[PDB]
Amino acid sequence: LPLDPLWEFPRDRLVLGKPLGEGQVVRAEAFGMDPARPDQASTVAVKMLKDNASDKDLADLVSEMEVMKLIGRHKNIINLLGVCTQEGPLYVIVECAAKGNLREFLRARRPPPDGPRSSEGPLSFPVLVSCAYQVARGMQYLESRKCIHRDLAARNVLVTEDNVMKIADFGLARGVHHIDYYKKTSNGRLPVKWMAPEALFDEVYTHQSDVWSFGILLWEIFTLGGSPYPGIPVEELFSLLREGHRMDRPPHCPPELYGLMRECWHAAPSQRPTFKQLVEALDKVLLAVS
Ligand SMILES: *C(=O)c1nc(NC(=O)Nc2cc(O[C@H](C)c3c(Cl)cncc3Cl)c(C#N)cn2)c(OCCN2CCOCC2)cc1CN1CCN(C)CC1=O
Repeated sequence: LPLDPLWEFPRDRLVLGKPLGEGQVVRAEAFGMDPARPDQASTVAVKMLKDNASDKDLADLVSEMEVMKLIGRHKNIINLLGVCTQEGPLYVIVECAAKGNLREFLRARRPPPDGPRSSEGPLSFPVLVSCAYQVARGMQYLESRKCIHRDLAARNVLVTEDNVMKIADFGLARGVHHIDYYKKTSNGRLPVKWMAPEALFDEVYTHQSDVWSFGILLWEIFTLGGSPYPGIPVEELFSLLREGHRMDRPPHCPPELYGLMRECWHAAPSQRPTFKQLVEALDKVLLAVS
């Protein structure tokens, strides 16, 4: 690979730490990511190939690198910090999100008797709305750069130490012509439950397909990390989607938010809100509840 001086970062300024998940992602310390503070430490996440990697895996990581170079920076996405391409393995260095993904963030903070605050869990309605608003802003940014995520879900939204939402894994080759719809992950996720019907049935992806997935994500937020289509296996999901099935309104979810969910799941993609409209609708709610 050729040297791109805009992005190249010396690999000896990285100290790799414990893995985060699986290419594979490992936490690391970086020294001098800001060239004005060359000895300053920061914590970053490093994407790299697995040991068993094929040349297709390498081309996929290179392609994700190139996408991330072109996407530019935004507060509500995981941003590219640097790359290591010379004289060693390929590393793509990105922001680290210290609280992990939004699904695990919410599930760990579900509401609960000593003291005056015993009924009070960590999550409040305005902060849930803010999480949704920040994801919509991130997606509005990605859309403006012509990026379709294709698997927007709470597990692909990461949370920083300051509760900033950052969309992750938006630049990936997703193998859309060879999806195993019955695939269950090691944590029990069925990713087909986030796919818009035009994507699932017709292999068509647009920004409006991401809007459908955003509606599923909204339902995940207001169930505090619930799994969508409760109890419905994939075979039944296909039949229910052909019949126009939609999820019920979650408990303790105001009708403004369930209304937004149902708009995101309108059958016609043109009848779903845009991300610009979702940003505006969620900002109105967020401002009203301060
Ligand atoms: C660095 O800020 C950091 N990060 C995490 N967690 C984390 O997930 N960071 C992360 C992951 C990531 O992509 C991976 C593949 C991923 C994962 Cl692991 C899970 N779901 C989706 C995805 Cl897409 C990217 C990218 N791109 C960026 N950042 C972290 O953790 C700690 C353990 N924990 C926390 C959340 O609940 C469950 C697990 C820790 C850190 C840095 N810190 C902070 C605290 N100190 C004490 C230790 C530490 O290493």
